[PDB]
Amino acid sequence: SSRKELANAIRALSMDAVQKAKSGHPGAPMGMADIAEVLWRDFLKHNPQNPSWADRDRFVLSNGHGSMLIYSLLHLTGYDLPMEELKNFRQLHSKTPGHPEVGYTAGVETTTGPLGQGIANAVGMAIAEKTLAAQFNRPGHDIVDHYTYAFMGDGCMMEGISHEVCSLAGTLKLGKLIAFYDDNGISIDGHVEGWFTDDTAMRFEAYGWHVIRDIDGHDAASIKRAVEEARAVTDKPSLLMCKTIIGFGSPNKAGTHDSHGAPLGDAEIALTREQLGWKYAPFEIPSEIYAQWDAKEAGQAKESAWNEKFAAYAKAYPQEAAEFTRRMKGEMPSDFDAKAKEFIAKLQANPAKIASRKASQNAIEAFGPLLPEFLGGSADLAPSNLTLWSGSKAINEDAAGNYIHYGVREFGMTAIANGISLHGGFLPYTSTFLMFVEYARNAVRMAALMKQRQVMVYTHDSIGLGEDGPTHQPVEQVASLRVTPNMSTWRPCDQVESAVAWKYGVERQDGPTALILSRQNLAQQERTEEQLANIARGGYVLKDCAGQPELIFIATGSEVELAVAAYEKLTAEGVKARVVSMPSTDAFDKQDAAYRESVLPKAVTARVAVEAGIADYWYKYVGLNGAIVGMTTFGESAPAELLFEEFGFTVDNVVAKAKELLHHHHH
Amino acid sequence: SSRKELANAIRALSMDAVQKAKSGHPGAPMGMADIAEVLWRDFLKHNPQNPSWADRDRFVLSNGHGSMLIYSLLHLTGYDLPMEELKNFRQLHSKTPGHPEVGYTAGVETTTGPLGQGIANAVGMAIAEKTLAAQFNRPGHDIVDHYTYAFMGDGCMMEGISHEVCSLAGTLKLGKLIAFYDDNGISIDGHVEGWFTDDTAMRFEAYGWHVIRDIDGHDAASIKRAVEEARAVTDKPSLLMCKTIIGFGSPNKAGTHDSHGAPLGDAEIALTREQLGWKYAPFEIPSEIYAQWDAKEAGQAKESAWNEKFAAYAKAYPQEAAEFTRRMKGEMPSDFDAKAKEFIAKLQANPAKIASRKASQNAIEAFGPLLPEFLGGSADLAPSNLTLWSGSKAINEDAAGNYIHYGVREFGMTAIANGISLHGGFLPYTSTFLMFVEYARNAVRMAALMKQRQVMVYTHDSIGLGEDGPTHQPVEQVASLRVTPNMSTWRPCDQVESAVAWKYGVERQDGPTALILSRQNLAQQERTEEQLANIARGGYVLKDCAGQPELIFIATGSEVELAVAAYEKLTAEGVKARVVSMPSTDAFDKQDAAYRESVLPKAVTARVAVEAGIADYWYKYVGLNGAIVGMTTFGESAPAELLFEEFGFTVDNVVAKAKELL
Ligand SMILES: Cc1ncc(C[n+]2c([C@](O)(CO)[C@@H](O)[C@H](O)COP(=O)(O)O)sc(CCOP(=O)(O)OP(=O)(O)O)c2C)c(N)n1
Ligand SMILES: Cc1ncc(C[n+]2c([C@](O)(CO)[C@@H](O)[C@H](O)COP(=O)(O)O)sc(CCOP(=O)(O)OP(=O)(O)O)c2C)c(N)n1
Ligand SMILES: [Ca+2]
Ligand SMILES: [Ca+2]
Repeated sequence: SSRKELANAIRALSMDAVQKAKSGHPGAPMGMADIAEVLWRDFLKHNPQNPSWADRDRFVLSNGHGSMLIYSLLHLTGYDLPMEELKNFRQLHSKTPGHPEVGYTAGVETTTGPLGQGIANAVGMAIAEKTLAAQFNRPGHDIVDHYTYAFMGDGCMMEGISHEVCSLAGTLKLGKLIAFYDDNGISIDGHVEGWFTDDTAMRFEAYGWHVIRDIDGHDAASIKRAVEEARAVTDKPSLLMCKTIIGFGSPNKAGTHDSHGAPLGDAEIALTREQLGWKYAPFEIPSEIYAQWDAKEAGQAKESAWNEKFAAYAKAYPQEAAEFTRRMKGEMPSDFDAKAKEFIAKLQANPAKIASRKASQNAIEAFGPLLPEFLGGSADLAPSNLTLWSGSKAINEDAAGNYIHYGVREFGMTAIANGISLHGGFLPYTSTFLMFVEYARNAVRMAALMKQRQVMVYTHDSIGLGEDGPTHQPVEQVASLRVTPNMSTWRPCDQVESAVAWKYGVERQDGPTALILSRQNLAQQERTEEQLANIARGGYVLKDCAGQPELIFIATGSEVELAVAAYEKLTAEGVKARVVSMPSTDAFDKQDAAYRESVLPKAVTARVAVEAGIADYWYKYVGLNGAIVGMTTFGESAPAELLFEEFGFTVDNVVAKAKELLHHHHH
Repeated sequence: SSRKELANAIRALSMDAVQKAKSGHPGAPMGMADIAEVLWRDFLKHNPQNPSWADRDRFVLSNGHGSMLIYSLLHLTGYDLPMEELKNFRQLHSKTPGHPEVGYTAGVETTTGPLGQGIANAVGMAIAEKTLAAQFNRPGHDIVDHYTYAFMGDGCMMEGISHEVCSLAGTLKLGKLIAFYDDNGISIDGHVEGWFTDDTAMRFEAYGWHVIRDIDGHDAASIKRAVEEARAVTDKPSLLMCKTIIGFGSPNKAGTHDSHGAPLGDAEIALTREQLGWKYAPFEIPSEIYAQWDAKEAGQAKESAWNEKFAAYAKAYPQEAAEFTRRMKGEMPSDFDAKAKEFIAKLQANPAKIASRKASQNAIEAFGPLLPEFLGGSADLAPSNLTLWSGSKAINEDAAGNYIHYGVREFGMTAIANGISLHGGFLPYTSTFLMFVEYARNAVRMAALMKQRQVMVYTHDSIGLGEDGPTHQPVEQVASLRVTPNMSTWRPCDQVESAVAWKYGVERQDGPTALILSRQNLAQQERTEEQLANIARGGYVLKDCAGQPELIFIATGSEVELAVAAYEKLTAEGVKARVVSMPSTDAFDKQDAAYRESVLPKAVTARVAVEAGIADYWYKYVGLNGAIVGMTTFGESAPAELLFEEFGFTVDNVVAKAKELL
């Protein structure tokens, strides 16, 4: 078959699958089919029979609405994605969801759909390869050596996140990153000139990319020459400007916004078959075409060669090889649990009243020698977030390092870290002030959706930060994280809860963990062995009374100290009170019914929540017959101690609100 | 005095105020003082006696941590910002908060601090000036003619939002936008070359900006020449690459990250006074320096000249002049309330089962002829969000238009719209799929913080959107909006609630309004006159029983129909059931307690919330002894009908959960 005929197989499967689903996006798959045929058949290093091969090239579809493009490629090249699944495109529980999802489907590297985040993930995968190669490669043993290829469109280019990640990719001279721009002149509103007029080549040159202009995206020879040129440039990431026609093949819809996002229709599909010379019925592919598309034999051979290379590496570097295998699997060091518990116990036995941002740094310092897989960073706030430990080494200084200066790029940072976690070999941590999680919000959600391990270090968590004022002072951000499916959120009250939360985060294999950390010093609380162990259960009894409590305080983070003081005052006056520390609502909710009842007994309705965050959240635990000492407004610019006074975070006010509540209950 | 001495007054006030507060950022004010002296003294058209003058130039400090720069400028030029306020920098309830805040302080145009958003706001202000000029100017009567000036640093440049808004500014040929880049080579982590290496000038030329390279930011002559050149280029926004030294004047801290964000210290301040040759004590400014800085006389002359121009315009164009005054004040047409109510009443009398995204478009169509101040748009989703009406005219085609194609730029769109609202003259609406509010989240927050009127049209609100799947299907986004201070959030259940929500949004004078709208068709509910009037109260009794209810359903948006169906089944069994429609929790919460008690009586604890969004929100209204039929997970890719079934949005499940409570 000709290269065009082979590319047309993608066009047919894509338009036909969209038609059967009566839903989906045929335009981009039809526009990019020739580029995909060249990349996948001539260049991509992969094994369909082992999608987890450590040294495979990584491909990312950033314009993820063109999902049938990747499903066609995976099916045709011999991945475990049967034709029946393509016939079930966009149907419940199929392996072919409307936008591609990692874990759902053999060979899908990341979940896309939100424009711009795919290219960010690809930048992270390229950083991971570069860093892992520098750490593990040895003379005569280059066990890490693979490319990262990304497809992206106008939407990804317009999004601000593309600026963040492609700027940083230039700085880091990511020579194994090669991106293909689907330059088709069309977006949803129509011809892009009305809203998008960048000289995109000049923009990427400004970032230090190697740009290849004016590629005929429908000419295999032109595409191939461009890819070869990009592969020859080892010191810059490359952008291939591929001029394509959206919906290529459709006489009446090619080059129009109509082809972007809806079924072509049966009449137009018939006309498209005629234009393309594609004779086969929907979901029919002849054996001859499979023979040319299949990658099982080449894939086997390439992986077998790599396995032999790895075996030789293991002979010469046994400890390094064991570390490589452990880290690629995401497994923890065998002695980590014991060593982390020893650290936690030491902290409980040796009180220190320090900011939880500092307690976080101390945990990084303690874990750093144990977790060489750390690849950590901050969005230009290293001296504020406290993300550097004594063994930190920035990768812009030494490629074998373990730290990334992300610059003022919160969204880019977080989506890059998603790419790092997806790659394998590393445990990423990222950091900014909690407020600026709002800049990165959808990337945080994507880590949770993709079930990725990433520790998110969010400092300066409340009005406790003081003078910087209401644009910086979080109020409603923690509640936003708490209600995010599969997110874990910890607001530790002292250095001990901080270390427990850090341990929980690094050991959490199936989702991310956000640490909500203070600028200001936090009092250490006293704990029995049982209470110490109970921190990890998310919510636990910290102070108690004999018999049923009349009153339960529920507090988090910096406000536990305040709740304990109120508990002491009320106790001295003969009130039967309890304090529950709730460092993680999500972990508490995951405990069984009996444990939750032991902490928040259903009989006790006089419940007082205390937290310098939005009050409305706390109805979940206090119900309609309690009280909340929280925030209901934005903050103010002033010294923190005056803000806590102003907003009612005082012993006198907490005691007054508790007594007021009890008075209401009694009458 | 020399220009350097005049600029040094800013340096002294800034380092001294930071020192007294033991908090703040002296570096950028000291680095930018010479640029500020040239811009403010030689070019800026403003009146300190009236910071609200309609035709003033707008200045924006995008690198807002350098707040003492703007406070120094406002004080020195004669705004109502006394020295005592500068001595109360960063102190409770002062007019000098740590980052500048619009409303707090005479002359502050916007609230900055979140990097990148200032330049976005400035792009919005320049769009507003260009559009207002095209709408209102007439031959011989150019009543709108002013510049938008912005200062910005490396942080703003690194942020993605700068790419979004500066790209669009190039497309729109904003020739009266002039930005100054504080090119000082330093950020918090240290020397920027480790993380920021863009050829920024080349980048901005790629956007179609006019770029002036290699300006000596400490030389008045160099700066002045560059501003003149930028003002001569009328068809492109301009970027001035100003090479500066952060903390300029400090022998030991200039050019270091140390000067960025902390007091210099007493010893270093003494050395700085020596290096600068500044002989005045903290908070001492001599009369000669005030005399050269003060702008009261020139400002009043310029505004008076403009007032005379406006009076002549009003004689020639009385209807247009009245519209200008109304729109600049943000006032609504006197008959808008009556006309909108007439539209709402018509919808209730003429039922239609349509998507609330379509009901939204219909409200835009109804209101369009009444609100010429609309400046609306969508982030590349016009045919999906349904933001065009018959009178929409895109400003890239017709400068006097009322519609913006924002491109795939949610964050930039929203912060641009903040600039549009801050400018005066317009009522902006913006739009994208609800999920992608997450891309714009901090700009949404900033609209609320700044008390700005903007209608945010968020369609495709739930699993009801169907096949696009969990990356697109909102679950927890509405809950996040609901707990945002000063945000109004409406999730209408039909075309009637949709029009009421739109009316509420445009009539807000002090904050934004998010509309939570469906992809799929929603059934219209029957309403009495009292129920119809009570939609605007945010929560109301839609279906009832005789006497005290035994069971109350609380539902929103697309789930009201489901709750009504459950109510009908239980009513037939003889349960005293009620359905409450809760289109807006914030509007409900603001009602008097007697009204709230009439809808959700305190004695009735058997409450079932029904909404295709995160369950945890609803404890606010159901407490610990109710039930919630909600989402607790991400969505899935499948047809909407099958998703609603899969996730428990069925009559059987709603009835079963209700029967558990009873
Ligand atoms: C961050 C972000 N913003 C907007 C979108 C929306 N959007 C996207 C989608 O959501 C697909 O992913 C929509 O096509 C929805 O499926 C439409 O839903 P219905 O109207 O059928 O209900 S795609 C997109 C335009 C992308 O333009 P491109 O130039 O990137 O792509 P192409 O040349 O058209 O291949 C835009 C603007 C997104 N996916 N991500
Ligand atoms: C969207 C966003 N991200 C990060 C920041 C943090 N940030 C900022 C601030 O927040 C000031 O606004 C911090 O200086 C905090 O005051 C520090 O708090 P503490 O450590 O004293 O507790 S400024 C900034 C770096 C800006 O670099 P630039 O090059 O823009 O500014 P300059 O040359 O240093 O004038 C960076 C990175 C921000 N303001 N906005
Ligand atoms: Ca396109
Ligand atoms: Ca700087």
